[PDB]
Amino acid sequence: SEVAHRFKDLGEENFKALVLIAFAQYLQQCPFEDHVKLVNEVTEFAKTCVADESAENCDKSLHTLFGDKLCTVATLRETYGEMADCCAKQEPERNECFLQHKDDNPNLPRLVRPEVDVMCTAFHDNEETFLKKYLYEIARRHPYFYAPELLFFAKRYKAAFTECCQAADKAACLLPKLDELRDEGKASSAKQRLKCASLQKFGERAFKAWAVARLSQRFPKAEFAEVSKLVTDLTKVHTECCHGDLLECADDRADLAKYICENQDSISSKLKECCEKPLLEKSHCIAEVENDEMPADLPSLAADFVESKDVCKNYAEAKDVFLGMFLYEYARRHPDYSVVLLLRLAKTYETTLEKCCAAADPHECYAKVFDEFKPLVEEPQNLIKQNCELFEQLGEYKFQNALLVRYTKKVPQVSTPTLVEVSRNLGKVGSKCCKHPEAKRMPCAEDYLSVVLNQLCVLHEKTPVSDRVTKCCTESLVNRRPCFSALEVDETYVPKEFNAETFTFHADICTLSEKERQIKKQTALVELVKHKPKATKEQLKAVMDDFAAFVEKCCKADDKETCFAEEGKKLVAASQAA
Repeated sequence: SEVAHRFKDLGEENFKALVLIAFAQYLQQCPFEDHVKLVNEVTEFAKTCVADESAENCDKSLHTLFGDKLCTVATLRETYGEMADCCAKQEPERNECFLQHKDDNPNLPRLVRPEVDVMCTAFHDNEETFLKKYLYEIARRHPYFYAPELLFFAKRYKAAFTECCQAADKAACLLPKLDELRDEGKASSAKQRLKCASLQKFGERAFKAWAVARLSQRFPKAEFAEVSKLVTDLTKVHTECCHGDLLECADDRADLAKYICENQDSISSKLKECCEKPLLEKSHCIAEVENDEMPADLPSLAADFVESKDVCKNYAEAKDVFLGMFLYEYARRHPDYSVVLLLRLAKTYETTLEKCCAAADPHECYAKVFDEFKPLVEEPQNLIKQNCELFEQLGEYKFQNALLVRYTKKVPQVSTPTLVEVSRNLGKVGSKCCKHPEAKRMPCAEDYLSVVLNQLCVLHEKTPVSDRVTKCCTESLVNRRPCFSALEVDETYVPKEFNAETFTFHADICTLSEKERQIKKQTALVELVKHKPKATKEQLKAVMDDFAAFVEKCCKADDKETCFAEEGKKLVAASQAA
């Protein structure tokens, strides 16, 4: 009985919660009330199996058990159209179908929060319903959210209400908290989506190369054999979470945090503090801990990789143990390199041995490898330096606007909502990393730039619209940033004159947050470019500044919705002239 094992291993709470999460990630347009019943049924069942492994269907696989329950409510397509054919197939084809249908941008009501009183009352009335509704809303909206991490966020989301609702000034204790969570929740999600996309589009070898590089940078004192073992379990952990196997994903992540801690001294010295912490805090911690100190006396790489006369022999025997070895050794000595740079170096190195290990004499052509690593190394450093300086000058908001323009000219076919969401996120690179010494910059930035660009890749894949996007996205994971950076203004672009209907800001824009208000402005700016790309100098930066005044002004003219509309009527003409 697999459901019995898992239910035992995890405990009625986390079992029950990850079930809710798996269904919500599968049937996103499905009502909370419907999911609660299905989890209750799946649970009452699990229990019969814990009491008797030989009972009715206790020998069944989780996916089988799970889809029959989902299918009791999916084959009513007047509610969920497409999700009805998956229930016509059977395992393992049905799950494969379900996964294939996860939506990255569901067409769901923007979730808004009630006043603090509203929320704190509800919370006290029934914190379980209150907390179930949270897992659910976050789950259906982020279909690839690392299940285990979601249980952590839920722990913290609970302690905010428990604590802040007692407080004297609740609204003040609480508000900043929901904001940190909401923000770091999105970040976790973006990062997990990149791991799944590695696996699913590019393959397990791809993910492995990244985990090897990554961990090696984090545990430079660990041995290759050690690091390899961790990479093997890490991978398994994500495969499961990325394929819908969340109860098992969690169960194995729990075991890996344990192994890690148990072999603490052979892995890293910064771990001790994590290993004291409760289960969910320990795994999050370990997952995000800083890099250990590098070994005092480590040799020169060149000696075993490009000096030893047995490089080709050693390469050929087992190429994949050797190649990961190089990456390990190279990674651990350079925590100053973005992980995507490191992988670009291995890849070079590899194709370099393909060509040299067959030529007359190997020693003379690969003798130059680190020469070829050079330009690969400067380009990123020179881009971050260039994008960082601009940031200090413009400031976040205008740094994004500059990037909005830059990417909007690049990939003009892309949806505006998308160009806005991705560019705002790209613009947030300046604030996370420029505030680091020239050393820490590359890994913070480049890698971060990779988690965002994948966000674009997935959002555009849904409704493919621009070849170049698909090109840069599909061609190679490791080269996505360079691909997009090397792209230039699309001269193939066919503009859409000017819509009267979409440059009309309304008075209700004065009741929205200053964030949303910036999104309305930026949306229009994207639309400006989608009309006049040809000649867009500083003049654009100017045309935008009017609307800022236009909103600020008309938001306070004590008008009858007049000046807001009517100024727009005259100003839309002005902008057209530009």
